[PDB]
This record gives sequence, structure tokens and C-alpha cells, in this order.
Amino acid sequence: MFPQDFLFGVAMSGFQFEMGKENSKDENTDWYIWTHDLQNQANGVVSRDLVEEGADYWNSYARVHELCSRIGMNVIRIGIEWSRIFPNPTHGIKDPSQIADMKVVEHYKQIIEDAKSRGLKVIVNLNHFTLPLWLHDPIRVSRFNDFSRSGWLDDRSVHEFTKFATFCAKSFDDVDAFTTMNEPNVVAKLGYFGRLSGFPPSLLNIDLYEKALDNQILAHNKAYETMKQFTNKPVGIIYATSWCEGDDARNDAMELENWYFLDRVIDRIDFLGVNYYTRAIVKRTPSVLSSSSGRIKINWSFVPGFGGSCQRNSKSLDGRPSTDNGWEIYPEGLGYVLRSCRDRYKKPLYVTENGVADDRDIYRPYSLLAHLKIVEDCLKENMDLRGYMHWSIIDNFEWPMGYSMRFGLVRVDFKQKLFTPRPSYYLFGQIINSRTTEPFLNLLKAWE
Amino acid sequence: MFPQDFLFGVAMSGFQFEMGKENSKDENTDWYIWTHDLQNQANGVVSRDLVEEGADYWNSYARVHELCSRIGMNVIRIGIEWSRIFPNPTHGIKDPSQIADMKVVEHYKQIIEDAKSRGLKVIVNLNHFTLPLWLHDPIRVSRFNDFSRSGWLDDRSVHEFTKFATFCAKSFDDVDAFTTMNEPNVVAKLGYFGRLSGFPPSLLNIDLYEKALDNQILAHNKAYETMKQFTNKPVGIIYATSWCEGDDARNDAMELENWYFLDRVIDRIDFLGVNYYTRAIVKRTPSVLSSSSGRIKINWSFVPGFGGSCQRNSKSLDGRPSTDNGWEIYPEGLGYVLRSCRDRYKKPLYVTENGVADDRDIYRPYSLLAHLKIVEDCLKENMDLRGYMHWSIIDNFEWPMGYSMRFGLVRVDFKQKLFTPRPSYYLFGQIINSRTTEPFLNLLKAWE
Repeated sequence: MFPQDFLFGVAMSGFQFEMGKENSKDENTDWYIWTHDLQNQANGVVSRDLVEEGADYWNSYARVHELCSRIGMNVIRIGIEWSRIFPNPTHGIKDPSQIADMKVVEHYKQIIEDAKSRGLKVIVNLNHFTLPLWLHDPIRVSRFNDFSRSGWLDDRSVHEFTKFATFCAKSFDDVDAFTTMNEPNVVAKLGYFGRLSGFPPSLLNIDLYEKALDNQILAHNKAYETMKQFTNKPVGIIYATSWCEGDDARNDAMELENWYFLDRVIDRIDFLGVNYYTRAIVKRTPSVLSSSSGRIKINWSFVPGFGGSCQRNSKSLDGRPSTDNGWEIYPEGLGYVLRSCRDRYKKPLYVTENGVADDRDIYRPYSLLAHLKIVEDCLKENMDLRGYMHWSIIDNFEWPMGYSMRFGLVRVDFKQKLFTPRPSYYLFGQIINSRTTEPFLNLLKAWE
Repeated sequence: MFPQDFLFGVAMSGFQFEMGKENSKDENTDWYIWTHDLQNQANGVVSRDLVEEGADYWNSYARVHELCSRIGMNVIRIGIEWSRIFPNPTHGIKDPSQIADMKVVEHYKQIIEDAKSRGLKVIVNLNHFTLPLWLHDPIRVSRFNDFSRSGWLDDRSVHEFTKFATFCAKSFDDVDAFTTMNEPNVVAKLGYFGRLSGFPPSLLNIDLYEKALDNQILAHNKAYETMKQFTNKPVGIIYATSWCEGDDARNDAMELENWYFLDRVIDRIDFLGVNYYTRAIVKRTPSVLSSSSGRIKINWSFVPGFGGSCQRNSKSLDGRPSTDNGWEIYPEGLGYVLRSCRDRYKKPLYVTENGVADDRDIYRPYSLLAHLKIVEDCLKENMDLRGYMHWSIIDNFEWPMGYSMRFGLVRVDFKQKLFTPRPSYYLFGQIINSRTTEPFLNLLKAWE
């Protein structure tokens, strides 16, 4: 049985969920201008969907929180938008509290208290990909070689993030926990070394990938140190943990994908949030690619037909189902990643994201149950694993894919602003009620 | 909303559900010896699955009834086995009540009373394909041209069924309703004019098809008359209603598939149970096939790639999904069938079966919701439609396919005798509790 202290819940971000009515429109991020760029759209780099026609969590948060509490979840992780809290640059302002948008801060405090009043512990994540436009204009970077506002490449970013973190630890006194950032390794790798992924600014330069990783490491460490001076609540980080299999090059792949960053922040976190979706198959390359510093080294490639590289709504080359976005269902990898984190680090663990793109709900019941069974296996091994948070409660804006990729336990009709739970939502409630997957395991036999 | 007295429930049969424990084993049917025949098995005519290793409804009926009532179902239809009640032939015995197996009768009364005590109305169906071995030995018929026990070909079968019906009407005085038989048109067509279907005795002779139809008509009409002398409860029939589309031969096909039989029993039923799974597409043939009597004329063929003739787990030629047994999901056909029964007859209607073969539960949520939406459309047209029963609550023995086709809202692990609800089960409960499909309809957009 899952301990009754165990947290069952969901994860959300600001940008992908908040917008949808005019009173919440936030044009002030790199991602907003990135997705409205017509040249990007014409090249298929981003979709034509409008984030400002989305799910309206900014005003409908009470409906969303009630969906969570109705099936007994007891935690939610939300993102707050730096671009809303500090709409104007803070450089040169030692104490920026007088230029924070307090209407925005009050609104987030109202969202937090509403969730808490429904029995949800609230984890507030300070940064989830998007950056204030005054800090990052990715079209100026991408198309005009203009680095005056260059995001995590920018020499102001670490300092300005620390100031933002200090303000949040002081002002958001009633959260249950903080995390500084969400998958910083994805921001860096997809932004500067993932040209086919469509993440801003879509540069292709291993040295900038290295710079963005290292500035986010610095930003996290300094943020933890300042926030711990002003809050008693736990402060962690959320990381996109890969699980690489293949020839002997697995170890080098895992070092760059996971352990390089995590080794350098582990001393400055109270818990580690693990985001896991699928595995990756690697094989050694004939040549070594090294950064100019010699500090980053790449000598593997990712093998197509497995993990994130499958055909949509198909099977991997190992015969496992692949979802609406072509990601293989590989539940054992979640246990392998968590055991690696336990072996390397003495640190409480949470699964902070796990889910599937699946509008018809033909993958999510199986994937949810199979991954929770793996989580229960880890608990039986006495691993210090304290919660599981699904991505997500509702369909939302899936970065360059727009609304086409639907991750919710609950379907959203974005035009009619309607929420409709899928059957996997009711199954999650039943698993939470039983506090074990044991009465449900026979369903898994239909997939073997 | 669905009317307050509308019935939501499930349908079962004796042979497909009861056995599983040694104390319930019934070797006294045509279907038992048909499925145990090694030559049939070697030819792929029937599977090698054992009905006597099944779901054990005979002893586990309380568990099955509780699955229904915990979701708020309020009806169940169960089959009684003639072969258990009268294990020995009744010919020449006026009043065979002295040779009925009263321990069997008492056991069925216990099953019925358990369902009633949980809030389920009970419809008892007197015949569901299987016949006593003393009435029908299909191996003697098919392999040895021996018609001494020839089932519905036997002039004798009508009289002995009348006696059985009389005994049941007198004995089972706590049921809510009776039906005489279940899809008699399928027994006749697949038994004597459906050589590839695997149904006993697998003859191929249009004149014996005609004779089996006519004798089941006689048996129903006689049974109704005798039963109504001894019970005030409604007595109906359950019919496999085809929905034929295609060229102008569709009207001839509908006449033989549906109205030939139903026209001849309509004045002797209190309600019509409509069993519907998918549509059929027909096209005129160059030649006319006539029975020797001239009463049956066939001038159409069934077009492959639609309805019951799709590839498994695929799509029809119209792009609609097909399930584990290759049956197209065509929910509009249920409304077309019901409206044509409404137009042709003045008779209360029930949907007595509807479901899908689907172990993974990837089709049933969609199919359940879509067909219930069609039912709700018919209710808005003020049609005298009084209930919907899904096939079925649990996985069971699917005639010549054995256990390989799983129709349950609830998965059965037959070896461990374990029941595990699929997510469509919880969705059904939510729809029943809402008393309308309207809050769920947006789920259908994922399937276009």
C-alpha cells in the first residue's frame, strides 16, 4: 500500500494553461513572440495555434482544482510567470519589490489559497521555460544575430533570476514547497542544440548549449541560497531525466543528459523532482564532438524507432505502443531512472511529471497504471519516494505542437471552454482510493 | 434526462458464464459436445478453450451482481439452461415437473433473488442457443447424417419447448419479465446456412435454415400462449436485428434478416428486445437462390470491409474503427434499427444487447458513449424505448472463438477467477448517475 503521506496529484505550467480570456493575455514572453512569428509558422517550426485561446486557468482555476480534489488528489504543482510578476526589467534595481505587479502577485496568492482550501498541497515552480521578453527576444537572437536580450546566454540572467527568486520566497509565504525551475536541461538542449525541436531561439551551437546549461546551474544555486534565507519551506528542482539504453555509450549519454547538471545542483536542493516520459536508445558514433572548452563531449547518436523517436500511433521496433506524439510507452524506465537517482544522490524524490499525448484515451489508462505499478515497486524497495504528479489534469498548449498533442486526464474543448474527464481520470481516482495498484494489475495483461 | 424508470444494465447467458467449477459442470448440451469435438478443433471450427474453465457465474453470481449494483445498474438479463432444468427427455410425459431437477430450479431462484436484493430487476431468458443433448446431438447430425436428435429440425422440439416454458412460468414467480429465446434467427442461419461461422450443426442447406426458423417461430408463439396462462409478467423475445445498407437489395435482405421472423411473432410478445452490434452492406447478386418451398429467396451478398466483415483492430472501408473481432463501430445503425422497429410495429422496445470485443478497452468507452447518445436521441423523439443492456458485465465464452473475444465492462482472469473493471465500467457508472450523455459528448470529438 502507498503510504498515506504519499502525494498523488498533477503538474501544470503558467504559459501552457493560464491564457484564454483577454484579461489574462501575457504578450511579454519569449515564447509568446516565438509562437506568433509568421515565418516560424510558415516553416512548420511552431504551430498556428494561439496560446491566448487556451484553457483559461487564470480565471477557471477553481474548476481545475475541484477536478483534482474530487478524485482525492492531495497535491498540485503550478508555475508562476516571471514575465507577469516583473513585467519590466529589474537590472540596476537592488530591491525590485516596488516594480513588481502586485495585482498579479495577489492573483497567484488567490490561486494558491483556493487549491489549499480543497486539500491540495501546493508546489510553486518559479520558472517553466518562458522568460520575460525584456530578458529574451528569441527572434532578435535567431533572425538578426542580436544578443542584447539573449535569455540564459545573457550576462544579466543569473542575477535577475536570483532577485526574482528572493522576491518569491518572501512574498509567497503560504505555499507548501518551491522549485526553482522545470527541466532546465531541456531549455538549454532544445534551445541551442535541438534545431528540429522548435524551441527558442533554435540556435545550433554546442558552445551556447554549454553556456545555457551553466548559467541555469548558477541561477539555481544562487536562488536556493537566497530563498532559504527567507522561507522555511522546502526548495527543490524539477529535472527531465532521460533513461538511455544501448551500447557502452549509454554512460556518456547519461552523463550529459542527466548527471552533469544534477551533480552541480544536488548540494542545493531539498528534494529532486523527476520528469519521465520515455526511454532513449543510443549507439556510439565514429567521431567525438567536443565543445570549444573541451568540457562537453558527444560520441553517441539516438537510434530511431524507440523512445521519443517512434512513428505516431504505432509501435516501437520492440513492439511497444507509441502515442499521439510518437513516444514509446516504457514504464520500466521510470523505475530505472529513480533507482539511479537513489544510488547517486541521498535526496528525497518525487515524480513531478509523467503522462502521454492521447486524445482518445487509448494509451493513458494503460500508461498510468503501468507507471504507478513501477512507483509502487520502488516504494516496496523502501526508496524515499514521496509523490507522483501526472502531466496533466487538463489538455493544454504543448509548446511548438500547440493544442494538437493532448496530455490531460480531462479533455478541454478550447473554443467552448469545456472540461470533460476521460475514463483514465476515473481510473486514477480508483487507484488513489485503493492506495495500491494491486486490484488493477490484471488489466495490464491485455497489453502483453 | 433519461426517464427515471429507464433500465440500465447488462445481459448474460447460461452457457457462456455459468461453468468454471466442477459442481456446475453441464455436459448435457449440443454446444458442450460441439466445442469438445477434437475434429472440429483440428479444423479450426471451434477453439480449444474449455467452457468448464470459465467465469463461474454459477457460484460467483453475488460478485457479478455487485459489480452491476455498485454502478447503479437496475436491470440484469440472465439465461436459464433447459439442459440443467430438464436433464432427461420430457417426450411422452404430460407434466414433466416430476422429472425436473429441483436442486437446479432452487439454485436459479437463489441467483434471481440475489440480483433482486441488490436492486436489479431480473429478465429471465428461457433459451440462449444451447439445447439439451437429448434434443440435439450436432455431431451425430453433422458427421453421421443421424437426425434422431436434430434440435430445431426435430418435430418434437416445439412441443418439448412449450412444456419447458410452461414449467418456467409456473416456477419462477419472482422474476420481473421473461423472454422465450435469444436471437433465434442466428441459431437458424448460422446453424444451417453459415458454414464458416462455426455454429452447430454447421449444415449448409437453405431448406433446413427455413425449417429451423419456422420451428422456432412455432415454439415461441406456443410458449407465449402457455406462459401467459400462468404469469402476469411481460413475456417478450430477443432478436438479432440487422441494419442493412447498400443498393436496393437492402430491403430484401432486411426482410429475411429481420421481418420474416418478427412479423410472425409480433402479435405474441409484450416487448421486443433489440440486439445490435454493427451494420451490414449488401449488393444485388446476378442470380436468385430459392428454397424448395419458395418462402426464402436470396438475391444479395454481403460486402466485405464493412460491418461484421472488417479486419481485426483496423478500420472499415468507411474509415470507422473495427474491434478485436473485426466488427465496425456504427452507432447510427442502432437508431436506424430502433426507428424501423418503431415504424413497423406498435411495441415497447429494449436494447437487450450492445457491446464490443475489446480486451484493452480502447473501443468500449467510445462505443458505449456513442450508442447511449443514439438511445438518448431516440428518447427525445418520444420512442417507447425502455432500457439499454450492455453485452456484457464480464468477459465470457464467445461461442466458437472461446475466451479470445472479451466483451466485458469487467476483465476476467479465468485461471485466477479474478474480476477487474475496465475504465469503461466507471464511465458507464458516471453516465447512469448523470442520467444523460450530454456532459460526456465532447469525448466523441477525439474520434471525429
